[PDB]
Amino acid sequence: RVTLNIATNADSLGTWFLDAVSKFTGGSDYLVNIAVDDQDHTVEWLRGGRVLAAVTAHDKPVQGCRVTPLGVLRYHATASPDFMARHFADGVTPAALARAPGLTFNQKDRLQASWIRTALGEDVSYPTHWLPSTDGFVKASLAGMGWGLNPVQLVAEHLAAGRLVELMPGTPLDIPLYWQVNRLAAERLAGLTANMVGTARVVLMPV
Amino acid sequence: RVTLNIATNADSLGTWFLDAVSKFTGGSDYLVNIAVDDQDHTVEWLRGGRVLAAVTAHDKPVQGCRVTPLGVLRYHATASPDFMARHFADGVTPAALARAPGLTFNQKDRLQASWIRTALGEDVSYPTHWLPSTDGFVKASLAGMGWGLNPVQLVAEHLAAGRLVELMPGTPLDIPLYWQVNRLAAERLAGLTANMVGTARVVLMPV
Ligand SMILES: [Ca+2]
Ligand SMILES: [Ca+2]
Repeated sequence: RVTLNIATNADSLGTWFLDAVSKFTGGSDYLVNIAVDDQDHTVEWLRGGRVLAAVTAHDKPVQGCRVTPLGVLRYHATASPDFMARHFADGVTPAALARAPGLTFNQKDRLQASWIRTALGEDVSYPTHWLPSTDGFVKASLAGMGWGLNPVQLVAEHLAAGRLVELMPGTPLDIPLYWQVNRLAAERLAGLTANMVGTARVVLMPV
Repeated sequence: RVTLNIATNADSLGTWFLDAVSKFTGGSDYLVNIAVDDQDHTVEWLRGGRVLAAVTAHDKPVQGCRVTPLGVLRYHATASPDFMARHFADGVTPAALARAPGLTFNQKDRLQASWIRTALGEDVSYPTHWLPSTDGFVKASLAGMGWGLNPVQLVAEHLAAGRLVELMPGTPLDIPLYWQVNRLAAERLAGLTANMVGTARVVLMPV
């Protein structure tokens, strides 16, 4: 069998990516080698031919690559009811955010900072746990350990059930995603592309 | 707040680890920095003081560390019914395993190889997808993409419902786990230890 090297961000792997990839592998003989990038190396990997294709938040064409917008991955800033009670008893304020334990994926994760900037109109430096795991983020949020930005696909049911609540309802953070494919592999991998684009169309918000 | 550097394998992070850690953080002021090790660097990290404590399959004391056995993480070799139908129509045989797509976490993941060795009494080289994700492994198994070893905690309900089946019923793979703590931090972190050991007692199989 031929093995295809493909990159994805963790949050897509934790949601929709395998749903797309499995549709493709189910109808072909290809194997996949899935590289998970959350240190922003995808552009270098594409340039160096270390992967042939990638789901990335990077819009800008790696020179040569074919680029297709996939839609928007929406995140909500969420915590448990007990977390809110203990840390935001008199609201989500800059003072409170300076003391409440956040969740941060790694040193390149700007989502909580961005959400604060947008929600409160200023930057607040927040104390944080460090948790480089999409599924771990959700578990930590549910367990009352911290607040953080989680993809809507992983928290919609929890929100509906009241197991999580939004720090500030109606303040989502949207990250557009792109599918980048090495131009020399693109025709060969048209089936994979069709499955990525088609699956993202159903799951992500439209561009 | 003081931040505690703690290491875990991915499979514990995907199951019980945060349940233990959150009990500890809920009652104290500590923050945690969770390093996920699946390249077998935990021993070096402990030696270098880069983490203070770790859940690890390594039994052997890093010189100095206090070591407590936690119990056994049991895995089952699982695939979907359609996977079994397509790839193991006339049984799980060496010939079939040489052709069926496996799932392998990374180049250090010996679990599928070990399971084969044990189940069939010989080594078989299997084609594989590469998928360095605990939650991804389960999703790929459910999606009919490959077979692989998954922790029982993540597949028990799927097995009961028939969404997954065991390649060979009654052939689990057991990995004992250990909690290693820097001796100089151990008393200070006794509460964390109590929560790790107590949680593992409920979730893992007894030693
Ligand atoms: Ca996140
Ligand atoms: Ca596994």
